[PDB]
Amino acid sequence: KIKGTVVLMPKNELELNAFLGRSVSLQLISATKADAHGKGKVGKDTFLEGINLGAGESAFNIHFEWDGSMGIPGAFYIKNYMQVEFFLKSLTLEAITIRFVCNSWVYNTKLYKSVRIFFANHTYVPSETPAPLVSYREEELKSLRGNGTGERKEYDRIYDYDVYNDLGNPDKSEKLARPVLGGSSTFPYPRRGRTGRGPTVTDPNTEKQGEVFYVPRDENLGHLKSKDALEIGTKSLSQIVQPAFESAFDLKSTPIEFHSFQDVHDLYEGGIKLPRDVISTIIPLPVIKELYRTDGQHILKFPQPHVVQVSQSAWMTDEEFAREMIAGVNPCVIRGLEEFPPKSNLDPAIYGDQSSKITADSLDLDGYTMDEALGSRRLFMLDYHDIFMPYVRQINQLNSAKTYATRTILFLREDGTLKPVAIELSLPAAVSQVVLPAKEGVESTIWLLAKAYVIVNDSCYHQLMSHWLNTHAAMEPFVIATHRHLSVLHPIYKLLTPHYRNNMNINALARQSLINANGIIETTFLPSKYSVEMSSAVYKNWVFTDQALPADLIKRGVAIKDPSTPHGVRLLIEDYPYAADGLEIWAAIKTWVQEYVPLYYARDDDVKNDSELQHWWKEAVEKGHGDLKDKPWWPKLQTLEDLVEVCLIIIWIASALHAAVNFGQYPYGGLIMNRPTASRRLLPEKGTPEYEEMINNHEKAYLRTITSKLPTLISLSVIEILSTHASDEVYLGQRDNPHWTSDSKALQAFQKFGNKLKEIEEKLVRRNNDPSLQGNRLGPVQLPYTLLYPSSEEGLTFRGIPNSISI
Ligand SMILES: [Fe+3]
Repeated sequence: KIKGTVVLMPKNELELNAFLGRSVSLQLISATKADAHGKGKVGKDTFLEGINLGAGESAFNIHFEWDGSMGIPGAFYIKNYMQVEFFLKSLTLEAITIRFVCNSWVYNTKLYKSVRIFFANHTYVPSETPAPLVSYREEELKSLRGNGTGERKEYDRIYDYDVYNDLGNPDKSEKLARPVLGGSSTFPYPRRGRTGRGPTVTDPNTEKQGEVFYVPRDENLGHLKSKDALEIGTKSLSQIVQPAFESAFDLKSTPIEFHSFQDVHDLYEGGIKLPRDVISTIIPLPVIKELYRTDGQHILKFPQPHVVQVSQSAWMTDEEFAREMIAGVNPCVIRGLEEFPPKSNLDPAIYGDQSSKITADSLDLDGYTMDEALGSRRLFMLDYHDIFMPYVRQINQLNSAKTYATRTILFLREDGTLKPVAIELSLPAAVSQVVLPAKEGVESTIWLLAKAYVIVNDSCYHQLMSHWLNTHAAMEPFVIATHRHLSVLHPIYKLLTPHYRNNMNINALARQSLINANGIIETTFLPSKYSVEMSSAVYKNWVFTDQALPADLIKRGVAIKDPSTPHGVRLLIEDYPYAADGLEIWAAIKTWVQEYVPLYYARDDDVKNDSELQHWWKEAVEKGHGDLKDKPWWPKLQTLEDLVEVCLIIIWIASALHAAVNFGQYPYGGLIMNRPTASRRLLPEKGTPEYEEMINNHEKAYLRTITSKLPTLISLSVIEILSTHASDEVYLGQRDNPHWTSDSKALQAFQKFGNKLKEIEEKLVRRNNDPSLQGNRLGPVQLPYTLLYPSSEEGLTFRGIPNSISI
C-alpha cells in the first residue's frame, strides 16, 4: 500500500463526511509499466477513507494497493459520484514523495465524456515522456480542444477561438448593433474564447446575449473572500449600481453638473448625498460596498486619489501634465521628434493636407533654436492626430461629445524634465489652431482647456489601446493556444500558465459589461459606440515583437540602441520613470527565461522538434491573431533564441506592462479633472457667453468641457475596482504552489529570480529617494513612482506587479 492524502476545497468555500464512503474514487496510473496495449497500467478504484493546510482546504487519507508489478505512479483518474462539485487541489503519495498539483474543479462523473486525469509534477517535452504516459498526454490535449461546435456549459474545459461578435445587442435595439471585430481586413482583431450561445434573431452574425459568458471551468476563478471577486464587481456596477445612479439623476436628487472644482473634491471629502434607496442598493453588494465609505443611509464618499494627497491643485501645473507622459497611467505613447513640423501619414487623397501648422518661432525652447533642440534630441511629442482624425467627425455628431485630434510638442529641459511648448487642436483639410502656454488671462484658461483635450485623447487611447488591446485582448489568443497545445507536463506550459491567471475570466466579464454595446466604456468615454472599433484600427499596426520594452523605446525614438549600456539601450529622456524601472524588470525576466529554457532544450533542433511547441505557436498566430497571420515580423520557433524571445514578450505584457498601465488608474484618474474621459464642447468663440464664463469662472468652463457628473461617478467606481489588488493576487516572482515542478534546477532558478526582484525593489526605493530624480519621479504632486515595485499588499496601493492580467 501507498499512503496518499488528497487536499480538497468544497464548492462553498470558493463560490465533510459526505466525501467519504463511495463518493470519490481515484485510480492510479503507472508511468513505468504498461499494459498489453502500451498504456500505463491502471489500479483499482480506491475511495476516500477518512478526514485528516490552507484556509478552506480539507485533507483526506487514501491507501492504494500497489505492487512492484505496477511500477511508479505518474498519473491518476478520479471519479466524483457526488452531485456537487469540489475543487481538487492536490494528491501527495508517500512513494519512491510524489506530488500531483491539480487545482481543478471536478464535477459529477456523468457530466464528463472522458474521466478526469491528473499527472504528477514532472516536466517532459513530448519526446521525453515515459512511453506509458504518451497516450494519456495526447488524449488529454485533444479533450481540451473540443470539436468547434456546441454551446459551452459551465463544467466544460474546452478552449477555442471566436471573433468579437458578441458585444452588440441587435435584438434589444438596432441602435445597439456593433461591427463584428475580427475575421476581416476592415476590422482585424485578436480572437477571444468561444462561448457558443448561437446567433441573434435579427443578425445571424452576432452571438446572442447570455446570463454568464462562459470561460473554461478552471479559468473561472473562485475566491475565498467575496471581497476579492473584483471581476464580478464590473458586472454588478453595470447591471445594478449604474441604474441606481441614473435614476437619482433623473430624480434631480443631486445637481447633475459639477459647478466648481470643490464639487468634485467633495466626493472624497464629505461625500455626495444620494437617495436612501440608492445607498441601500449599493451597500449589500459584496465587492461594491468595499468601494466607498457610507453613513448607511445617504452619503457615499470615494477614497482620496493619490494625485491630490499632497497638493490638490498640482495636476494643473504644466510640469505635471508633461511628467505624467513618462510616469503616469499611460507612460508609453510619447515619441521622439526628429523633423519639424510633425508630419501626418493620413492619405492625401481622402484627407487632404494634414500638416502641423505649429511654427518653430513661436516655441519657447528655453533659449534653444529648433535646429539646436532637434539636433540635441530634446524635442518629443504626444501625437494623436492620425489616430483620432478619421473618427472626429463621427464622434462630434454624437450628442454631448465634441473633440479635437491633438498634437502636443514637448521640450526636454537642461534639468531633464519635460516642458509642454505647444498643443495643436485639429478638426476635420485639417482645420487647426495652435495653443501656446499662458500663465494669466483668458489665454491661461484656453491653454488649460487645450490640455484637457489632449488628456481626453490620451484617456481614450489608454483605456482602449494601451490597456484593453495591447494587454487584455492581445493575451487571450496565447492563453487558448497554450491549453489546446501544450500539455500540463510541458516545460513552457509550466513557465507560461502562471502569467495567464484570471485573464480569460476578466475578459468575458469585460465583453459582457465593459466594452459591450451601451456598457461602461461606451457610457463614460468619448468615442461611445466607436470605442472598440477604434482599437481595431490601431490593431492593424500591432507588431508582437515591438511589444518588447527595448524595441518599444527604440521604435518611439525615446531611446537609441547602445551596446555600452547595461541594457543595450540609452534613454534619451534619461530619467523616464516607466522605462528606467521597466528595463530593470525586463532584464530580470530575461535572465529567468534564459536560465529556464536551456534546461529543457539543449540545441536549436530540440525546439524545432517539439511538436507541441510548433503546433502551439502555429495556432496562436494562424488562428489566435489570424487577421495578422501573414505579417513578416512573426518569430518562427526554430532556435533557442526565438523561444526565449517569445516567452519573454508574453511574460512582459501579462505582468509588468499590464501593471504599469493598470494600477495607476485611480491614483491619477480618481480626480476627474486630471484624467477626463470625454470632452463635450469645442473651444468658445469670442463674444459669446461661454467665452466670458472662461474669463469669469474658468472652473465652470473646465467642468463644462469635460466628463459630466453622472458618467464621472461610474468612471471612478470602475477604475477604483481596476486599480485594486485582491488579497489572493500572485505577484511576479511567486507561484501559487511551491511544488509546481519537481525539477529542482528550475526551482533554484526561480528562487534566484524572486531574490533578484527583491534587489530591484530596493534599487527602485533608492531611486525614489534620490534628490536629483525627484523632478520626474515625484513631480509637483509629490507622488513617488512606485508602479513598478514588484511587491504589494492588498488594496489601492499604486505598486505591485501581478503575474498576469488579473484585472
Ligand atoms: Fe487590466
